[PDB]
Amino acid sequence: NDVARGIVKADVAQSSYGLYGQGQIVAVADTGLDTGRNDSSMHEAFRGKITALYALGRTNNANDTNGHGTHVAGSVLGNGSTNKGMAPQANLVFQSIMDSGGGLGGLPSNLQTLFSQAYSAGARIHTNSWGAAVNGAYTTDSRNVDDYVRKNDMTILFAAGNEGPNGGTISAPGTAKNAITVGATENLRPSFGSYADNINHVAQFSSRGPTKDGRIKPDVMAPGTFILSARSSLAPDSSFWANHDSKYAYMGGTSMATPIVAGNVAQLREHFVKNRGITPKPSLLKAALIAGAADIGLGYPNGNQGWGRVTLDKSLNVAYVNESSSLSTSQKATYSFTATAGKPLKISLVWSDAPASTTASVTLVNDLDLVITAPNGTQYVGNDFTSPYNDNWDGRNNVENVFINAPQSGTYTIEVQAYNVPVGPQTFSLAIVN
Ligand SMILES: [Ca+2]
Ligand SMILES: [Ca+2]
Ligand SMILES: [Ca+2]
Repeated sequence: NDVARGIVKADVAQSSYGLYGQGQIVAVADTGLDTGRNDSSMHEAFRGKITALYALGRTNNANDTNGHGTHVAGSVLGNGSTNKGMAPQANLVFQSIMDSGGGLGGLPSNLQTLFSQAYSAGARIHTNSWGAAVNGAYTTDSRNVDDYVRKNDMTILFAAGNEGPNGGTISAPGTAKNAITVGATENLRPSFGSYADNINHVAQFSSRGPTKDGRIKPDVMAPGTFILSARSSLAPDSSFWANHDSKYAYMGGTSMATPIVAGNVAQLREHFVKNRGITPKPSLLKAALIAGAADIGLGYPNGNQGWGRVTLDKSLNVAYVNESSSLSTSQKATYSFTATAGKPLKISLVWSDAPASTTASVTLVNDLDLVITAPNGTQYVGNDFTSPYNDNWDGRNNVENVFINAPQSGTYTIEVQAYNVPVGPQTFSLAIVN
């Protein structure tokens, strides 16, 4: 956590912006949380900051004999004396879904019930380091995720899966269009070896896009190898990559990368709410993270890294549109942005799409297109990274990007065009870094 904090610039968000996630509530659905009691017996990283602790997988027992869920929550918001999570003043809703058999039987049949329970407890961010290795398929779970986000103010995050490095290995519900799906890059702890020596390396095991219908997943990356975080007092050494002390230890996976981003979302959401006067929609939080993310060096578009590694301080200050307009087929929204040639210009369009059928060969329902015009007339189409940048249109993703490394100082025109919106109208968010 301490090293990941610096990589994703949560350190700047905390030190220069005051953002520790105070006021925000993150829900974590995972194995269990240390002793499983919300009292003084609880691990120092969470004691006193738990909104609710629910036992779903094993009635009357939310403890963590595995260690996975405790480490994960610790990365989101742990507030121990050491190895803090990214949003150490956020409060925790924890839903224990591990069953007696070691599986995830506490999940309800309808995932919407899971998210609703968390919502009623006050959580507005819901993070899930779990999934099924269905090679990019959009399942019932994926559908329910999408349905829920379109209808409710919940930002939902899912791990990409650990089946890399082959392409098309994204887990469900990580295949959901409306979730923030997170892959793992390496932490920088090179004394531990090749799995933690280059922050611009995708971790070998991180699942890789595209999804089954060709979409870019994961959406973003964060350090996920040799992550030092809260160690459940009931978990054995075998659960860890390495020991540290009796209260913290190392783990590695997309399960570790996802909560780092979840805590960053809590920091980001706090910023909008406290400092920017608005409650940002899940689609804006997602757009802001994408626009601020760093190309780890593979270029775009790319299912190994998605849109890149979270860089939180750039996301904080984006120029935005927060679902303030909705569009029907053939309509368009127009904005203008004065750019500065000194630094790159990144514009990202995200929408919380209507949920797909599990039998559709194409999951996108409503298709919006991003069209950018530079001061001198040059036009760019969302996700077209090959020159000429206006001849390849995107009909698959509900994230579209125009990224210009050496922008012209001057006013850029931004169009959001409704190409085909059968379940309309469709709103959207925009985030602009420059
Ligand atoms: Ca490496
Ligand atoms: Ca499009
Ligand atoms: Ca092109």
